[PDB]
Formats: sequence, C-alpha cells, structure tokens
Amino acid sequence: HMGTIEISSPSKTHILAFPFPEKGHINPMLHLCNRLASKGFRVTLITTISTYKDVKNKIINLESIPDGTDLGMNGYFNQFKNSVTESVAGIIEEYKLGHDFPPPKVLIYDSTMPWMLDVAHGHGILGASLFTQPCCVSVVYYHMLQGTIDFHRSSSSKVLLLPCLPPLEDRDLPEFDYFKEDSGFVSNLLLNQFLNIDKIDYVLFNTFEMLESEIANWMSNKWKILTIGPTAPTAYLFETNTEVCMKWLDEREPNSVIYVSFGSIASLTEQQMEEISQALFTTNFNFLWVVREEERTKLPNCLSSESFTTAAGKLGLIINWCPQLDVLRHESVACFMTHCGWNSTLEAISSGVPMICVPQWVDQTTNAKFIQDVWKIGVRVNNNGGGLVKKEEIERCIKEVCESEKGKELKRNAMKWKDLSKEAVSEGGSSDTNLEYFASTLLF
Ligand SMILES: O=c1ccn([C@@H]2O[C@H](COP(=O)(O)OP(=O)(O)O[C@H]3O[C@H](CO)[C@@H](O)[C@H](O)[C@H]3O)[C@@H](O)[C@H]2O)c(=O)[nH]1
Repeated sequence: HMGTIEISSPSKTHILAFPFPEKGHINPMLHLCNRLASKGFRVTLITTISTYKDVKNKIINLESIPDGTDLGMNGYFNQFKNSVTESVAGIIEEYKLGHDFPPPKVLIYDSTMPWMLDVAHGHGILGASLFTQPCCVSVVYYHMLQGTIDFHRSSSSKVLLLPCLPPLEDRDLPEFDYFKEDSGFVSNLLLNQFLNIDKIDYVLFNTFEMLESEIANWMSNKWKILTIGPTAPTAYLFETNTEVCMKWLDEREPNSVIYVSFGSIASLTEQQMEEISQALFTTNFNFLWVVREEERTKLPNCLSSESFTTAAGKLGLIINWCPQLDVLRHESVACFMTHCGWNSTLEAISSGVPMICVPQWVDQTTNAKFIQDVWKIGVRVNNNGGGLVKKEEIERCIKEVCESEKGKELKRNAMKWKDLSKEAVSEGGSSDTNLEYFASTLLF
C-alpha cells in the first residue's frame, strides 16, 4: 500500500576497466567492454595517455592516466605499478563523489596487475581479474608458482605431466629464457597472477569451455573461474589500414592469401625475416604480411605499405598494421602464419583459419603445442631445435597446411572449432552464461 521500490539495473551500474597498456591486453578488454556496454552497463575504460589515442580511434567512457614511466623492464615496471596504483585510486574516488555517473561497482583489471585488487578492495569496490591467456598455459604458471615440480630446464630431454594437461615437452613450456637476465622478471610477472587468486571477486578467462574442457573444469573446481571468451564479436573496434587491406583482399581469389603477422611486440632477427621473405616470395599463394614500422629495417634490403608481384606470379602486400579480425574472416585468406599470441590464436579459431605456428616466447610455445596436437588446427615449425626457422621449413609447413590432404582436415577441424566458439558466446552458450552470471550478480 505504501513505500519505495529500488531498482538495480545495468543502466545504473558503473564498471571500471583497466588493461595493461599493450595491444594483446588492451584489445580483449575493449571487446569485453563493448559486450558489457551492450547489456546496458555504464563502462569506463581507463588507459595510459600514450595508448589513449589508439584506444580513442578504435572505439564507452574513456579516461586517460599518465604513462607513469620515464629504463629497463624492471625500473619501467615498478614506476608503472606505483604510478597507476595512485592514479586509478584517484579515478575511483572521483567517480564515487560524482553525480553524473553511478559510483563504480567493480574494477576489471588485467590479471598481470594483481595489486589492483588491493586498490579496488581498499576503495570498497569489487575486483575482477581478466586473464588474457588460455587456461592451459595459466595453470602451468600456477604450478610454477607453487614451486612443486622442478621446472628448471642439455644432457637429457624432460617431459612434464600436470593434471588435466597433455604431456609437455621442454619446447612446449612457456618460454622465458629468451629474455636472458630478465627471464626472472617476466617469469615473476606471469606467476604472480595467482598470488591472490582466492581473494579475487571474479576470475575472468578469455576462452571458451569446449576448447579447454578438462583444464577449465579442473580450475573451476579450485577457483570459481568464468570462461567468457572469445570476447571479440562473432560474424566495435576499427583498426588502422582497414579500407586499404579490405580492398586488396576483395581483389584476391578465394582461399588464396597467406596472412602473416607476428603480433605487436615480437621482433624477429634480420636473418629470420630473410627466411620468411624468400618463402613468401616463392610460394603458390598471395600474401599479406604485417611488418610494423619499427621492424621495416630488418627486412632484406631487396625491398607505409608496399606491393609486390612474386617470383611465382602471385601478389604480396607488406603493410605496417591491419584490421586483423576482419582479415582473418575474409574469404580470400587460406591460412595464418602467426607467432601464436593468445588473441591471434583465439581470433583465428573464431574465424576458422588454420595456422602455421612460429612461436617466439612466453605462452606462444604452449599455444602452438595445443594448436598442432590438441585442437589440430595448425602445424608448428621446427627451428637447431631460439633457433632459426629456415625457408625450406616454412615452405614445408605451407604445403602441408594449404597443399595437402592433411591441410584439408586441419581446415575442417578449424571450421568445427569456429562453430563451437560461436555457440559458446551465443544465447545459452557456456561463455554467454558465464558473462551473464558476472553481469547479473553485479546487480545483487
Ligand atoms: O596487424 C595486426 C596485428 C595484430 N593485431 C591485433 O593485436 C593483438 C595481438 O595480440 P596477441 O596475438 O596476443 O599478441 P601480442 O601482441 O604478442 O600480445 C601479448 O600479450 C598476449 C596476451 O596476454 C599474449 O598472448 C602474447 O603472447 C603477448 O606477446 C590481437 O588483438 C590482434 O588482432 C591487429 O589488430 N593488427
């Protein structure tokens, strides 16, 4: 007969998001923010000023913070941690005292920044840790943290058996020694994702349960992890060179283009670029090869963008960046020569594109193991077993993926996993359900 009703809805719930300022961490966070804004949430993405321009063009409320850094990996990272700890706390407190927006309910922060949980909890809001790597390699990091099995790795070969994982050869383990005297720092960075795993309010993984069933269930029983991937949309984020790349691809034959990208960070030696060049300029396919501006000088002196007719009569384009998700979904693309970063790997899965795996370090070695031997949607190159990958090896892997009956089955496998990733994020799918569990319980 008389009183007041209070309605908690997405439209009056405010979600803060803070990615690590690198594209493989920014991009999956942005995709997740877009899905959350689509459910009606007020979403504020926080990012460093030197990434603010990039994020501004791709896209949601946007907020910049100082880069926090002036310097090797450690000094860079400790300054970073100290600076963003204060600036994000300031943003949280300002949005508490505001009146236009709702006060923040939760901070979604990158899993490699676990101290951000103390920032969120210290300011009275929930924390959600977004893991940007698959379940299988993340569990390895946990076991390395637990200091149980010896992971130290030339007088023998070792094979490691961990619960709910296929046996892992030494080459299958996440690769840190590439970083030499910084291997400890990079190692610590990935291991420490688990330092406070039991105190995190939501543990988010950009993967889908059918892809990693055994290990996801294992993790789900230990922690209440929510697999919510792929966060990228199925068949928004507007990448640079979009019109140029789509026009070039629209003029190619179906299933005729090898797409080549080594991600946003990896840098191959100039001898390694030469092997890749000679392979691509003599194969029976067109090619689209992303060579970042800062990497152009490692190209063979033989050669913003550049067009080629190849020695096989085909066409090549070398470009400094591309809308990778749109490239992968283009009918012209036959396969994806990739460094096996997790976003690249999962984007290719969601697109049905088989892979040639040229992994460089951290999780890319483990991902390539799963791409070839578990999901069976690619072939991994063979290095002296850090070793150079020769043009004849790359050529062997192209002919296998694109010119053999085995390649036809890898393509069938990849269309099967493509359908499964689409079902995961559709209504009733495992990832849609876990993302809704996140959204719905935020309202409680
Ligand atoms: O021309 C290009 C090339 C790449 N991308 C995008 O850039 C991201 C690349 O990310 P990823 O494939 O994960 O590679 P990295 O840039 O190397 O990302 C780092 O962080 C990832 C997430 O933790 C790890 O999986 C990687 O191994 C690590 O190097 C993806 O969203 C791609 O779609 C583009 O949009 N255009």
